[PDB]
Amino acid sequence: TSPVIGTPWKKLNAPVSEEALEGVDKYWRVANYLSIGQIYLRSNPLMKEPFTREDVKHRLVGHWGTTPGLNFLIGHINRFIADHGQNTVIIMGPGHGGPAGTSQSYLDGTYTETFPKITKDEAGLQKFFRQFSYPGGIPSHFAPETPGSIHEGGELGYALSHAYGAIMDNPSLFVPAIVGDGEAETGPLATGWQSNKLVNPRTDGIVLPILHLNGYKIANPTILSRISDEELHEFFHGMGYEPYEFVAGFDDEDHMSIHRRFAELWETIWDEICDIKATAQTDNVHRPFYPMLIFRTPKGWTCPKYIDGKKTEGSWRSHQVPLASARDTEAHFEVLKNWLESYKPEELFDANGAVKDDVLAFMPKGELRIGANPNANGGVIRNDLKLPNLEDYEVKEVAEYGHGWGQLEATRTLGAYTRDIIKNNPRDFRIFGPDETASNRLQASYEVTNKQWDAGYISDEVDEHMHVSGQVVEQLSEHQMEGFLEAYLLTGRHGIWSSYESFVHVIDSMLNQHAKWLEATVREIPWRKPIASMNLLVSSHVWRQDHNGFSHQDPGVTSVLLNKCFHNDHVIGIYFATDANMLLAIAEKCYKSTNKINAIIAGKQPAATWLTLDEARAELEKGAAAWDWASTAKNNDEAEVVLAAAGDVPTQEIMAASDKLKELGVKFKVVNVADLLSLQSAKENDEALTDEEFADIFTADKPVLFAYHSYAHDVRGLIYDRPNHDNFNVHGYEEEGSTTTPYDMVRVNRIDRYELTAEALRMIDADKYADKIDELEKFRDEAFQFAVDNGYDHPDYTDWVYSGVN
Amino acid sequence: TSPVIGTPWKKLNAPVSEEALEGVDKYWRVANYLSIGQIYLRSNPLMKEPFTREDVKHRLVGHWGTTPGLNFLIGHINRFIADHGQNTVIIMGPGHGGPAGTSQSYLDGTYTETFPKITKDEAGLQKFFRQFSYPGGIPSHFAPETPGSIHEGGELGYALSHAYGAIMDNPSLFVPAIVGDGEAETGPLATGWQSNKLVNPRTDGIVLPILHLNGYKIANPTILSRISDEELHEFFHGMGYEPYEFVAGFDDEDHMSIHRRFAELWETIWDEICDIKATAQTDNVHRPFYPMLIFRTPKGWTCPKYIDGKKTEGSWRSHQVPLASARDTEAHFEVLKNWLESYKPEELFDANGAVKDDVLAFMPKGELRIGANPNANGGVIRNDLKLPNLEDYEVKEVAEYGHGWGQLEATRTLGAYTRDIIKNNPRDFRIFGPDETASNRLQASYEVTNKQWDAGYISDEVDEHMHVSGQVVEQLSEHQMEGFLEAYLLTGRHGIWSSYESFVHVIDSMLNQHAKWLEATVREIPWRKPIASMNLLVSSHVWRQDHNGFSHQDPGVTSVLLNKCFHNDHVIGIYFATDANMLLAIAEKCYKSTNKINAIIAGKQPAATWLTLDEARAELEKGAAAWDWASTAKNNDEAEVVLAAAGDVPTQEIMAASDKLKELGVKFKVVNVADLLSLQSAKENDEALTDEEFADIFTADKPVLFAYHSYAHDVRGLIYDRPNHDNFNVHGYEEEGSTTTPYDMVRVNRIDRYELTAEALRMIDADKYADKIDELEKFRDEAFQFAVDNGYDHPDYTDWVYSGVN
Ligand SMILES: Cc1ncc(C[n+]2csc(CCOP(=O)(O)OP(=O)(O)O)c2C)c(N)n1
Ligand SMILES: Cc1ncc(C[n+]2csc(CCOP(=O)(O)OP(=O)(O)O)c2C)c(N)n1
Ligand SMILES: [Mg+2]
Ligand SMILES: [Mg+2]
Repeated sequence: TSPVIGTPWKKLNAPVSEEALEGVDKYWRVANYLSIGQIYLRSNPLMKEPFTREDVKHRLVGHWGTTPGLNFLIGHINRFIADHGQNTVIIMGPGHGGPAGTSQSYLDGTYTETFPKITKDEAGLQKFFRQFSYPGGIPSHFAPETPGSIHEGGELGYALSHAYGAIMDNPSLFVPAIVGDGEAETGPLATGWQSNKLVNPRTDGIVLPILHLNGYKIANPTILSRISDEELHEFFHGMGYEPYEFVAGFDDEDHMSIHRRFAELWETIWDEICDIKATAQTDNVHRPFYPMLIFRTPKGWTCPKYIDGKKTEGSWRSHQVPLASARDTEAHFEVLKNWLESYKPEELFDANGAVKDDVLAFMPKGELRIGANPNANGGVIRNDLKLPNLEDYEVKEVAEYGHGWGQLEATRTLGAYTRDIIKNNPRDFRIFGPDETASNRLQASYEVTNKQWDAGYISDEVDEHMHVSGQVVEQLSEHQMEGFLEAYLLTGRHGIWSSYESFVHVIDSMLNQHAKWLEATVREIPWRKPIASMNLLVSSHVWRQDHNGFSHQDPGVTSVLLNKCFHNDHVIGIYFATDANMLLAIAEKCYKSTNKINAIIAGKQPAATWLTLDEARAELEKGAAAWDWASTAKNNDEAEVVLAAAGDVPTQEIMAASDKLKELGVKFKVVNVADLLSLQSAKENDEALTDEEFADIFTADKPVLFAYHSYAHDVRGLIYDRPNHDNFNVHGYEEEGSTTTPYDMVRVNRIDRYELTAEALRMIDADKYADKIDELEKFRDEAFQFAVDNGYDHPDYTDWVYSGVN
Repeated sequence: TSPVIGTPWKKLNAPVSEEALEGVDKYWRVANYLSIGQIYLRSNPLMKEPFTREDVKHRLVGHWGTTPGLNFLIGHINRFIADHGQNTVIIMGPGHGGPAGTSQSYLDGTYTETFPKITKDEAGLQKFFRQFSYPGGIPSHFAPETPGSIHEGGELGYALSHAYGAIMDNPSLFVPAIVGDGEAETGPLATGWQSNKLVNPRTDGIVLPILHLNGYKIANPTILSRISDEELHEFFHGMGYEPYEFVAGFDDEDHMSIHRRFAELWETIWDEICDIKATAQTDNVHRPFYPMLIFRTPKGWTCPKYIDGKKTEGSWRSHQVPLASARDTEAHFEVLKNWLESYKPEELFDANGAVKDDVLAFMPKGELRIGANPNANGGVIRNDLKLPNLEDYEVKEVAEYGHGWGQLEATRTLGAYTRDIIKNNPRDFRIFGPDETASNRLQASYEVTNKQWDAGYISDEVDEHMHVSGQVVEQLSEHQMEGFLEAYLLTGRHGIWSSYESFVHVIDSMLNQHAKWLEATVREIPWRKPIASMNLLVSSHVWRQDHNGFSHQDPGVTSVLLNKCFHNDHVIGIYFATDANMLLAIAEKCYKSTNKINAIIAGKQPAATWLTLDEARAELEKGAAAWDWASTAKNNDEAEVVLAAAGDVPTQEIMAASDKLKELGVKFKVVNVADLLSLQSAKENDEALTDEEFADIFTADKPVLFAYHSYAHDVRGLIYDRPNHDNFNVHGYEEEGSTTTPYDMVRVNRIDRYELTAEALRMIDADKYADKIDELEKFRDEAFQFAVDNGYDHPDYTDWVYSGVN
């Protein structure tokens, strides 16, 4: 449960004191000085004479175009938090403005507790300057290593979705989301603007989107800054926002006047926020107009105006680093020296190098600090879910009528399980889906909650199961759901989100970024506590896209996911749900897990059920297991072939092929691989099953016929080192598909039961079984011709049921 | 060069005749009848008695929620084209409305020329009805098999970028881009709205975005339809559009009145289009307000109102298929029969089943038809580029001073080459880049063209190289560039686009879709002529992300790309530019190629040059080649190890390791793999090099040490079948990185020269070379400590130059 901190939504009811604004100005100066020292300095932080080119870093790496504006905003936000005691977490959308965040963490004090070696004196200042973007130091971007960070910012376009996710079910949290004007050009952010139609002011917090309209991208102006101001205000007001505009730094106005003006504007916007919050207590049915700030400043606002006769301040030339070589020429070093002295550090630092007390006297303290805020470190907030007992949802007909019984839809069991999880954990668990929950048969959750929808309502005939507050969020944008869920987990909550398989690639970048957030966390960041796992239910897979066809059949998500399994981080888990019971075991494991990305591939089509819950759990605790009941060989030596499968449709095809093989006297073994990553090399992955266990499951001499869900490429690239890998004959998706009957789909990919039977015969004796192979190959064509002639699959294919059903 | 067709931008200067609107109404009726027959009917197309449940398809597959609105729009657009003779290509954003497009193709006649077996009579009508979404038929979506299609519509959010790309450098082309309201929620489309700031009305065509605001997604209402109309108009006017609104079908108004009203509204919008075009001839500096149409209609507009007491028309329940089982119950069959008879097909079809002449008397003819428009079939327009002679750009210092000379930046040579290509081919070649052309060192193109930018201008100090018309387009959105380039190629033009490596994943979906467009084209669509290849210059790769760090280091693009190499389609090419000359050869091959996706991975960092242009061409014509000069073994038998590399940084590390090995007397071979797909299995890929050639390059017994750019997983999954695959020891990216010196980057991934030397020693004799291995492993740590202490890489690492430089 998200905690309430301080006194949320209080109006100041007084003008901002002059001492507070003096503190803000001194903070801005000292923060800019630290941001410059990090990029350029390495030694002699206080410029004690002699200050020479020796003290400049050899390789100048970093960004400065956005840093001073971020320092300005952060200083004013710090004054605001100190005055009001608001629960605040800052989303820094331009993550390349890393020095701003690191400077804030150093100034508020949190960086010293987090890293004790960086003291608050001259030596600590020297280390702090040196370590930025340094070999063995800290990253340039606003990184997980930085206290008070929940958004990396490497990628662009996910600041707004992250802010809105952070405020969901968090009524007392205020999130100022700083957005780069160039970042606003990205596709994800343009639809993230429209995310105020899915949050309720009473049940959720408040997001204040601060558009950092500095004018330029890297070597390019931004579209937003160059269109007319009337167009900008009209555009923002068309998306349910009330635009306020602040303009500074474009003339010779004194800095203290700028601080006064921003104080007044900020207090006005805060008054509208408090009015919205107070209104939401009584009326929360009709959507308000959330204010948003348009912050127009020159890029690299405080840097020297001209360098080599080139306009630097207020241009794109200041994005990465002005003074690209301040160590190679004397004129550049003099420019840098004057730039550093312009902030007058002699009055900002005491004799010992500590920032003077009166500079930070206005700073917030305790839990209120951005660095120490719990919503930044979502691990400490996180509490484990209350999970319903699993046997309540087990499919018991398997244990009575035998394996392979029925035509159940696999995902409905997960739907019921998640419904009861929501029932036990309201306001703490949430389901996302890009318009596809009902298609993924997860609608069982609607019995205990509603779809959160804050746009207009028209009629009851079409608005079933929607409400202003709910635990289900839908919007046709995978970026929205991914960002929402990542932010939701990063703040300490839990959730799951489901999608079509081919469309998960839309968020291939996003997943990667989260993986990078986890890999960085597990390796070198002990103080960042574990967060809940990100659960992605991939459904409506390639093998059953009847209505859509070729455009919707892309199983390549696994190929992307495997790229992130290195160095025993275990941040990735890929699970294949053979049936409903296997799905239950997988989901239970995933919901108990932490610091992982769990992709559960389950089909929504009517499929048989093979395992009991105990059997499924036993298979899952190893990752792959031999089905003793399905096999005909009592020992490894007897088997003439091993049929291994991963995925529901491949499992069905393998079992159907096994039935035909059993009529021919073939001794074969049957293996099901629930978890893909268990097949990884033992010495590479300690959690992966050992080579001895692998050899026990797959005998060395016996050929192995593997039927796989995704492309065979990723499996073959995974088992290269394993014993008997050369005998594996993997059959996977082969980029063949259309709108056609289910038998045709598996036929054109050579994964059907008849082709699998012919393959298993060929690994034994093509010469002995030549006639049978000819008959099977003829029958494939005859069955396809039957589907063409009569419009549906063959009675042989459709009516087939396993011989073990009682 | 894009041709001029008909009489572009003519005002009608007369009211629409009543006979034309009668024709439009009859067209709408017959098109809806055909769309229903495709989804439901299997036989007896004209409902000749007896009409029973036998004639209904067993498996009802398709979409109807968007079909009638598309039929309405297409009928009115057809009347418009017939009246004005405009050059028009329709982008159908809701691609799931396939029956609309197929019905249009059948009605205008083009489908009969394209597929002669589908005659225009009762038997042809029966075949046309049966083949939709059928085994051995045609896909459900608006597919490449459908004449007059350039956008699949499978994925959502790329209609606007495709339209804007289609109109670039096409002054006479008018593109009505139909956009689904649910599709407008997607991230790519929200930023595609802002694409009118990058097109010039004089030099480009006109896009008319038709927002198909039918209200609902699948089982969910849309955000756009539920916000207030004032908000909608304000939002669209804030993005430089003039919104016109049409509302129909929500009451009992007669259909003919709806047709009259839409005729008047369409003519008004066309008058504003013609005014904009006429103005652009004299003044094209200031941006106009392009009109856009908001088309509010009930979803599944003409279907029965209620089915099972559930609101079907005007709801989300009609998205895929109303009457989900019209074959299983008599009441459902009666509902379907009445639905079919409501269109009165008895007067729309003659005795022989041909659509009556007076129904299509208003139709356009010849090249003007949407099916027969050349801009739909971009292959016939396409003409080969005028390529400058290659030796003009060869780096000649290699042939004089020896291999490995210099510190040139690889991509600058490509910059000069593309500059001269633009010079020879203006208005036909175009460069795209998500704000990264100057970072990718492609700015040499600015000497002959400008960045196209139609937003406001402020000053010359910051607006260098921008102009209202240019051959370079920049906007911080990879979706924009990918869609622009795909549409540009699909209409017959050529282009290239460059990007950071980690961010190509942002368009992982888009690439896949284009691959699907190509694979479908090469296999079964002969009448679709080849289009220009899509060239993606991947630069600023993982090994040299000094400023950004861990967030920007993701080489997984190759893993996605390999998933699309099946069945000898050869739609994918991955090339690794070792140096400038190799890059020139690669680019020449790519620019001459057709129907491919070519990913050229070249580094922007200062790197040595190894090959002459003839040598690079010789290596490229095989894909992998043995460097005879670098090797020490004259024959395959002598070598104790083979050092193979793919990529510039891996090549540098391999050569540096070879220099250290040569001092120890080791006989080794050196191999460079320019093209990855040449390593694919010979029997799988006919273009891939044979197993005999592979064995010649890599001897069977000798161990092979492979240094790879991307993850080792994809390489190992590619060479499973090849001889001596078990001896390969691939070293690739291992998810280790930060902001640090270049030596550290390759050190933490165990791909540096010292680790490679130790590895190559270990494949020979760990026991003999134990002391040398210990010394190398100590030296790695000492060199990293030097970088930590002094801030830059070791003099041993930095100052090293190949021993073959004269
Ligand atoms: C999708 C994407 N494309 C490109 C980049 C490379 N990049 C890093 S920072 C940056 C510029 C950011 O522009 P803007 O939003 O204007 O930021 P600011 O001016 O505040 O630095 C770019 C393009 C990226 N991070 N993400
Ligand atoms: C990114 C993405 N997510 C999901 C889908 C699945 N899908 C196919 S059609 C469709 C509904 C389209 O909605 P809308 O734009 O309102 O279309 P219309 O009402 O005209 O059918 C969806 C969600 C998709 N094609 N692309
Ligand atoms: Mg900016
Ligand atoms: Mg719609």
